Amino acid sequence: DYDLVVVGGGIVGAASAREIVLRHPSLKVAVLEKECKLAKHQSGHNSGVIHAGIYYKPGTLKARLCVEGMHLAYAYLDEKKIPYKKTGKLIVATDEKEVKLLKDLEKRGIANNVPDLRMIEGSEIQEIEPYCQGVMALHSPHTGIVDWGLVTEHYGQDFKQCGGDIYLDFNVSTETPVTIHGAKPGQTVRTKNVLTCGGLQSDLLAEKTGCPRDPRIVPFRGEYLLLTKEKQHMVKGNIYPVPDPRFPFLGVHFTPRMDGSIWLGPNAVLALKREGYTWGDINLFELFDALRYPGFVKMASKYIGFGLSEMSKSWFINLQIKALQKYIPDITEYDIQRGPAGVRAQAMDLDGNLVDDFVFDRGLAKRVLHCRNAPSPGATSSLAIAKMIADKIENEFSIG
Amino acid sequence: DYDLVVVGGGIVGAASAREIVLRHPSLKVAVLEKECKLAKHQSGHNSGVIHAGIYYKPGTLKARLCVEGMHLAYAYLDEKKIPYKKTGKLIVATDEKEVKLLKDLEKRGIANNVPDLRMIEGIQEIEPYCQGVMALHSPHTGIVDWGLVTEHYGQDFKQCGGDIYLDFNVSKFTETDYPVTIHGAKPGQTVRTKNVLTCGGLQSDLLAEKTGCPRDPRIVPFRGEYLLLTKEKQHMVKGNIYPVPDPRFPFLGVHFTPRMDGSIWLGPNAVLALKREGYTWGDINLFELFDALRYPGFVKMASKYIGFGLSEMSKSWFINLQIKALQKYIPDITEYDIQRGPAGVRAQAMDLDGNLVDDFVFDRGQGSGALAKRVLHCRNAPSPGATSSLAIAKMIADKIENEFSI
Amino acid sequence: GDYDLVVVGGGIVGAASAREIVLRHPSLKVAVLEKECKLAKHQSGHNSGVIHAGIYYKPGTLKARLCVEGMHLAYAYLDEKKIPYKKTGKLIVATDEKEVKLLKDLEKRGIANNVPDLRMIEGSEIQEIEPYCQGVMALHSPHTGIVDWGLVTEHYGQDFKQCGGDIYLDFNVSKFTETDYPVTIHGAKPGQTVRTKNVLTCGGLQSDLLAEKTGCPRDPRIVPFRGEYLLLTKEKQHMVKGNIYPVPDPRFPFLGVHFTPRMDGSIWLGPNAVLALKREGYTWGDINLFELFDALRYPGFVKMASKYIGFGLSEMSKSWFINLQIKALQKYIPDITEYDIQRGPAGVRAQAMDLDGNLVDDFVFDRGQGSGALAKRVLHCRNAPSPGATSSLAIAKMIADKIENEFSIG
Amino acid sequence: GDYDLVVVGGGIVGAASAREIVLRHPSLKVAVLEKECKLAKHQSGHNSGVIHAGIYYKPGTLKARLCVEGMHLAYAYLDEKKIPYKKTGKLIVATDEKEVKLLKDLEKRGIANNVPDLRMIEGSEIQEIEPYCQGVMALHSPHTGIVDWGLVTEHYGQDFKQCGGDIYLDFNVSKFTETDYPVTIHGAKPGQTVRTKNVLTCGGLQSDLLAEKTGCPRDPRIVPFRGEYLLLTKEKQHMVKGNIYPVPDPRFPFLGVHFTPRMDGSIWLGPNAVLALKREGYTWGDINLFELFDALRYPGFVKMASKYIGFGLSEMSKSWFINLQIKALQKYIPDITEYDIQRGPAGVRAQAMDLDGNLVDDFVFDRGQGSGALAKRVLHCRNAPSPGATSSLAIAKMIADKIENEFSI
Ligand SMILES: Cc1cc2nc3c(=O)[nH]c(=O)nc-3n(C[C@H](O)[C@H](O)[C@H](O)COP(=O)(O)OP(=O)(O)OC[C@H]3O[C@@H](n4cnc5c(N)ncnc54)[C@H](O)[C@@H]3O)c2cc1C
Ligand SMILES: Cc1cc2nc3c(=O)[nH]c(=O)nc-3n(C[C@H](O)[C@H](O)[C@H](O)COP(=O)(O)OP(=O)(O)OC[C@H]3O[C@@H](n4cnc5c(N)ncnc54)[C@H](O)[C@@H]3O)c2cc1C
Ligand SMILES: Cc1cc2nc3c(=O)[nH]c(=O)nc-3n(C[C@H](O)[C@H](O)[C@H](O)COP(=O)(O)OP(=O)(O)OC[C@H]3O[C@@H](n4cnc5c(N)ncnc54)[C@H](O)[C@@H]3O)c2cc1C
Ligand SMILES: Cc1cc2nc3c(=O)[nH]c(=O)nc-3n(C[C@H](O)[C@H](O)[C@H](O)COP(=O)(O)OP(=O)(O)OC[C@H]3O[C@@H](n4cnc5c(N)ncnc54)[C@H](O)[C@@H]3O)c2cc1C
Ligand SMILES: CCCCCCCCCCCCO[C@@H]1O[C@H](CO)[C@@H](O[C@H]2O[C@H](CO)[C@@H](O)[C@H](O)[C@H]2O)[C@H](O)[C@H]1O
Ligand SMILES: CCCCCCCCCCCCO[C@@H]1O[C@H](CO)[C@@H](O[C@H]2O[C@H](CO)[C@@H](O)[C@H](O)[C@H]2O)[C@H](O)[C@H]1O
Ligand SMILES: CCCCCCCCCCCCO[C@@H]1O[C@H](CO)[C@@H](O[C@H]2O[C@H](CO)[C@@H](O)[C@H](O)[C@H]2O)[C@H](O)[C@H]1O
Ligand SMILES: CCCCCCCCCCCCO[C@@H]1O[C@H](CO)[C@@H](O[C@H]2O[C@H](CO)[C@@H](O)[C@H](O)[C@H]2O)[C@H](O)[C@H]1O
Ligand SMILES: O=C(O)CCC(=O)C(=O)O
Ligand SMILES: O=C(O)CCC(=O)C(=O)O
Ligand SMILES: O=C(O)CCC(=O)C(=O)O
Ligand SMILES: O=C(O)CCC(=O)C(=O)O
Repeated sequence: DYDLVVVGGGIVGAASAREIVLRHPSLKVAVLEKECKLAKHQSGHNSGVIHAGIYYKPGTLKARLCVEGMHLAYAYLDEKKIPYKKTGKLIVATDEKEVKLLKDLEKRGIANNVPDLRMIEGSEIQEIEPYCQGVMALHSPHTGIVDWGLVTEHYGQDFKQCGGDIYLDFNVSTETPVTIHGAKPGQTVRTKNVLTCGGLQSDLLAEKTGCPRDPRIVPFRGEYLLLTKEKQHMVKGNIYPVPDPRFPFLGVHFTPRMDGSIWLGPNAVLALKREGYTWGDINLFELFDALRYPGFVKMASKYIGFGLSEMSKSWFINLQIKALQKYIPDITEYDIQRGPAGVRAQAMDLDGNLVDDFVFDRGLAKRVLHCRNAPSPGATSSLAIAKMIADKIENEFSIG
Repeated sequence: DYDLVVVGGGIVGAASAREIVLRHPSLKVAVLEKECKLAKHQSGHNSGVIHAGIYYKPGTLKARLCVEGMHLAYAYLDEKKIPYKKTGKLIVATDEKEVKLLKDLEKRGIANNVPDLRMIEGIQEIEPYCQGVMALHSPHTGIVDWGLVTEHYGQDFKQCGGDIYLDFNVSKFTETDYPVTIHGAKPGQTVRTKNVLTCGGLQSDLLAEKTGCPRDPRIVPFRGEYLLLTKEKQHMVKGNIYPVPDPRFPFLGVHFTPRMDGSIWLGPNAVLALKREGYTWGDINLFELFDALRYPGFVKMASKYIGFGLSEMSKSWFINLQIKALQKYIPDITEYDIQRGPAGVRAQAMDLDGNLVDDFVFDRGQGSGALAKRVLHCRNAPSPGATSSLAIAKMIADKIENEFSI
Repeated sequence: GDYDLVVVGGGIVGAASAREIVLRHPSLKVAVLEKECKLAKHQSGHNSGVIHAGIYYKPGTLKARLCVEGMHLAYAYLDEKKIPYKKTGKLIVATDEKEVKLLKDLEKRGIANNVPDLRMIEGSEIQEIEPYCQGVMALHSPHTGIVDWGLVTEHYGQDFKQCGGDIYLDFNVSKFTETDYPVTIHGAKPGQTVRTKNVLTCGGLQSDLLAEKTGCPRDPRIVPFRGEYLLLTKEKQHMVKGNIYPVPDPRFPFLGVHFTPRMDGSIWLGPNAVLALKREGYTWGDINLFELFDALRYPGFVKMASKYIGFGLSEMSKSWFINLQIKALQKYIPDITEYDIQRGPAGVRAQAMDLDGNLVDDFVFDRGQGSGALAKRVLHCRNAPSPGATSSLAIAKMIADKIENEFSIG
Repeated sequence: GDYDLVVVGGGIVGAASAREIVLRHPSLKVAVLEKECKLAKHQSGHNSGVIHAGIYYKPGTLKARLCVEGMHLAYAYLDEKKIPYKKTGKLIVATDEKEVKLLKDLEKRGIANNVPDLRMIEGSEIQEIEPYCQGVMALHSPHTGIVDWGLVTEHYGQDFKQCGGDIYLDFNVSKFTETDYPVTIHGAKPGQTVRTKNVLTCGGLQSDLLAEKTGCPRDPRIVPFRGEYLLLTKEKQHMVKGNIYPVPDPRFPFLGVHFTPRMDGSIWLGPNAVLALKREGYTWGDINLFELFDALRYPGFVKMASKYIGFGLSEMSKSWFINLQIKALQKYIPDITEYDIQRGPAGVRAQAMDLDGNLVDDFVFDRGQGSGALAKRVLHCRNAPSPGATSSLAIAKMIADKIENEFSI
């Protein structure tokens, strides 16, 4: 029926499908998404921050797309007149031990070409955020916030305007040259090749492939806390902490929203379910397969204490606010409301390392391909990652 | 925006909305559904059998709606030309004890006048691969895609001017000629209307508490797992083969029915689900788990029928036990001929005394406010809601006309 | 250097085994190690205390011969040592026609095993023996009785000590090491040491765990089956005069929840067959996670659960809600209710299971592989045929015969 | 009728209290009821075996005065009875500058508590006492010794029996009833009974459960904390000559995992502070649903967990994966790897907790609320100040003073 299929209606699957039709406006392309609308998971439950690229090492690949995709974003945001707001980000350090890591963030940032990286300290901290403390802080006024779920549906609007079709409520679940079946009998779409970009199910899409199970996706939920509208003037822009460089998580941070709300998060607690957006939502066969994975216990043998304290502050938010008072001490417990959350698609190898790079796997064979992982931030680098994915398309599939 | 809104895109929520607009084309009616499509839960995960009424006591409203629903169904299926197959229904009895419970069903079935029962003894001509000692021949029974006819209910509802709101998860009722306002999960998605009706099925109790209705009764999920008979032995079952069920429970037991595509599926069973929408065994929700266990009526029913609940659970853990039970009817089926298939969840209502509620349950908030008196909740409907959909719709329409003055 | 033979186990099996071996060989220096404070602290001290006559067992096997011979040896032992006992009758009652056909099989097995002296009593003559019990047909056995089997174990140790034997209490055997006496036994306490030539273990609930400390395989495995009891209050103690047993399923060694009087006049209801979540799990709450991750990971557990999990869940369900247990007992005594019962103490069965899932009921002797010192000289009795209390003296003669053959004792 | 006063509890506190009450009153028929088979089979028999000098305790308090006097009273008792002991000397190391400020606060407290020959040393002088141990600064208490408190507990019992006292072993107290001897104590066995006039219970892990039998409130409830130890191999035992303690968090009574030699020459690593899912839960898998459901339904449990859940989870994490435990130990002696240790025995702490969630470290005497014979003649010592073993002789004299005023003896 078609010539190319992109399984997954996320910001990665939409930007990759939008990029490949502007390349060649000749192929009949389709997008398969199991939910009603696009950006219903990771790209719909993110912090909304347009990252600049500070934590990443110079000369890396992750820092290449992050600085590029951020520039490609602001270009696409003005092209489509997408509402955005350049708020700026202050990476505040409390102890001197965080300052030593904060200077490593500045040294790694000057080489990634981040616009207007300034290291402030002292009374110059409150001139940008008047309610935040700290000893030293790193300023990046080029960072902004935007509705990434709104940019994702704008990617599909462009994709649909170029002869593309977005098959929604299509939950994939066969050579006829390939035919993709679904949950409803009779729901089948035939095409030449297929590219799968599932979020927390990219590992399960490998089984249809014939790919090896690894790297398995480990769900890490990121809970957000809503600050009451009474005292939201206390947060003007992004207020990030200095995280542990051993983990890709950046820590619970103060970030404004487009509607004026101030969400505090996200955290990094292990989810008992792939799509486990709530604590009580537990799937037995989805964690027994996650805990029997050889790479989990390896990482658990070294980082269990860091995961337990994330869940301890999640069970008792009085401990969470106590840590947040290091930055804004004028925040009480009666000002906090438990809001929604998102779950990360954390890839992991059998050695216990959270996968950092691109992961493309193929078994059906050769005709399929699974972007099982992409460098983060996937939302900021979306258009940049969409190019690198599109350049892996014409090679294996022989396109154009 | 509208004058009446039916919360729930199930088969009884779409049939009630279809009936209320055909009776009153002067009314702007809307339908709010949280899923993407209509009939996504109970109406889309059922055995598909067009029941005729046998297990139901004569003179009961439950027995009257099923005999009225089956004639309205075949008439509606012929009106829209929806594919259906009228298969036989043999209620086979094995032991002599099942016979004493069975000849009650015949006299109970003929009393409600179902055309046309025939007591058989000595079954290889309606079902050659089946066994037993005595059964009932119900040729008027049939299979159907209840999920497909539910979309036809919504198609008729949209043809007459009604709007179907999909991906609309009712989260909050508020006060605003349209006093009540319904809120969705997405910010900004709101609908103002005059009066509200909720047919949330599995969330009928949860939706009722948002208006002011008590926790009584509560919806207790009972999963109905199905086993798919392999393609090499689909010829062993021609029509529906039902067992002789225990009258103390509304469940009809694991039975043999073909689907519209010719596939023979074995089920469903009756097992407590640890989640309202727990279609799989691993998927459990703690707050919904403890909501069912902390209910006063749960421990009361468990104090008298836990052996039967653990009976179905043990047969679900080890399917070889389920095979030994199904071999009483067709002994030519082994563990190598079945596979794990899909399932459905029953929206079983339970009172504070542990009794599974069966009759109609309409409830509204206490007082004379806006959210009260204007929002009526249908917390339960007599089974089978799929077959009796058109008959229940006429019953619900009369309740809406009486409660909301139309 | 200490003893010639050491018996690890203070129960009725190990005590009778040590008593029998010293009576046959007065020159032997034999010792007994018990991990608890006193003899008969577990199975032998938490039982129904009924002296079985040997009805349920098939004719021709050894268990049928051991129970009847052990019962005769018991009454002569109780009369010799002046031990109190009441020869209360046993009445196996059937309530429906299905249990009648199976009770007829119990009559043929009882008359072939020569149990004195059964009679098939009709439903009209049931109250002539039990004026409150109902039923359609029953099987009477007037020569069974009740006795404090825990007290009989103390008498076995008293005879063992009066022949020169030593009983080491509070001695928890933990490891065997090589040393005239090349076997050294170590306790849990530092310095607890006993040198011996040959060891015989009757660990009961830990028979499999003791065997693995020598070189024996994990099979057979000891699966704990707790037997809970109920206390019928005094206000209705007169409704039961003797023993009222139900007609059990022949597929299981469990005899079912029965009415049994005690030596103090009490009436106990039980025991049931509840899977204990602990080797010594006498209560419903005490769980040992490691004893679960090994009892379920055993290849034979799921094989038995695949066929009889509904039977075990039935016993657990009637324990969670005793109103279901009351209705079952009302088939026999229909005028007791939930206000007349109290939860009492329980016992845990040392149920031996093979790799195929079948509950073993024969003699299982095991020793380490090879020709080492820990092997050959340490023989483990993994299982003894039930009832261990009634067949105690009979099993003791056969264990002593096995010890003489295995250890070359003059 | 039988005795004048009985002492429920075979531990070192119950034995020393019964020993003290009969030395001051030789005409008092006193008995001791112990549910186990031997004396000191729980806390008094599964401890670190250290004779504390009195460092971490606040000066001027009762807890600081009992340990200092009890240490001198014990050393005099051991020399009198010729009980073997070794003075190894404690050494508290600070690894970073954050712990050195806490270490100096321990110095000031130790000086005020009159700890003999306490000196503060640092990097150059620590290898002079412990060559294999690293660190920034150290607090050297050379008079801290080790002893077998289980052997000392039995020496208390033989002294209690020399003066006419009776020790009832395998006596599981299960029920108190009314009858010159008005109160009757019931055992777990039938007919196992004893009568007396007054009762003093030192149940340790069952301090509260014994008090509930005579009408006392549920508070304070005993919360079980397991103290796990690790056995260092005999090869590397020469690398630890004396006691090596870390700088503990002053917010908790726990002293942390420490290096400690024993009488037989073994070097044990511990104890830790993991929450036991069973009151007598000496192993990881030993749980009890009844003893746990009531442990969670206690109002103070959620409060204490609401503020210190991470400290307890970190201890459990270092016990689940011992590679994290040896890493924390390599901050002191880095030559010890995972191949040098193996899981050993453990002990359970009878930690008392109030309704607000604070770990009570003071005396808690309780009696029945009514005015009957049970509610006025059974005094329950629901908690004793830490440490119980070192302060054994000092606590016994004040417990004897309490029962002398409570019962007018
Ligand atoms: C908590 C959180 C906060 C974040 N904050 C930021 C931030 O501030 N800035 C930033 O730049 N990035 C941020 N990110 C990163 C960014 O949001 C994600 O990395 C990005 O959305 C990844 O795109 P994706 O399409 O792979 O994920 P997804 O959005 O999950 O896309 C996958 C899609 O595949 C579909 N799918 C899955 N399985 C199937 C199937 N079987 N059949 C059909 N469809 C299927 C799903 O419905 C889904 O829509 C954040 C991520 C998280 C988790
Ligand atoms: C296993 C099984 C087999 C069956 N087999 C048969 C058979 O053979 N024959 C027969 O006649 N009957 C059968 N039935 C009965 C029949 O399927 C049901 O009784 C009937 O579908 C119930 O109608 P309903 O509209 O409540 O269903 P549902 O589809 O469950 O209606 C509930 C609807 O409300 C929606 N909703 C819930 N909460 C909200 C909210 N907050 N906002 C918006 N929408 C919401 C849900 O998404 C759902 O679409 C079977 C039932 C089961 C469980
Ligand atoms: C609930 C129940 C009811 C019963 N009712 C009856 C009845 O009515 N009539 C009848 O005839 N029979 C009855 N029996 C059977 C009888 O009670 C037992 O079969 C018999 O007691 C088994 O003897 P034993 O010594 O092997 O058991 P146990 O007494 O359990 O023997 C094990 C002993 O070894 C010790 N031990 C274990 N490991 C070690 C170690 N490492 N070191 C040292 N010591 C150790 C234990 O402390 C214990 O003392 C009943 C059994 C049960 C469980
Ligand atoms: C791991 C650990 C390490 C320690 N290390 C040290 C150290 O280095 N130095 C130091 O000075 N202190 C130390 N201590 C403290 C000291 O060991 C204890 O505080 C001390 O044993 C308390 O005395 P006790 O009698 O209450 O103890 P316990 O021995 O626990 O006293 C309770 C006694 O009462 C009995 N009992 C309970 N209920 C009943 C009943 N119903 N009927 C009859 N008897 C009953 C018990 O069997 C037990 O014998 C340590 C404690 C622990 C847990
Ligand atoms: C395998 C079983 C589960 C183990 C899982 C391992 C996951 C590891 C998660 C790493 C933690 C998440 O990321 C972690 O976030 C915390 C909390 O914001 C940051 O913490 C930092 O910022 C917070 C503010 O939020 C300050 O209060 C805090 O003092 C400071 O340390 C850490 O610097 C960062 O490392
Ligand atoms: C844990 C708490 C559980 C709460 C308990 C409430 C749930 C109780 C469920 C009982 C109802 C299940 O429904 C029950 O299905 C079984 C199995 O199909 C039927 O059983 C019948 O058919 C089966 C085959 O299908 C035959 O093997 C069987 O001999 C016959 O009785 C029963 O007649 C019916 O009563
Ligand atoms: C590891 C797998 C799970 C455990 C495996 C199964 C172990 C348990 C086997 C069944 C338990 C023992 O089974 C025992 O005998 C039968 C059932 O067989 C019952 O026997 C009797 O029960 C009651 C009387 O008390 C009567 O109403 C009943 O008709 C009759 O059968 C006993 O009450 C029961 O105690
Ligand atoms: C009821 C649920 C709530 C959980 C209950 C809370 C329990 C609190 C337990 C406190 C922790 C135990 O006590 C704690 O031991 C650790 C580890 O030895 C000590 O830690 C110290 O010593 C260790 C090694 O011994 C060093 O590696 C470490 O850097 C240093 O801080 C802490 O200083 C002490 O505070
Ligand atoms: O898990 C993370 O910290 C990465 C998500 C992110 O980019 C953010 O929230 O700012
Ligand atoms: O057994 C039930 O619960 C009713 C479902 C039904 O109607 C059927 O499967 O035929
Ligand atoms: O029923 C059992 O499991 C055997 C126990 C026994 O011998 C009895 O209670 O009589
Ligand atoms: O719990 C503790 O750490 C205190 C017990 C003690 O004195 C020790 O182990 O040194």
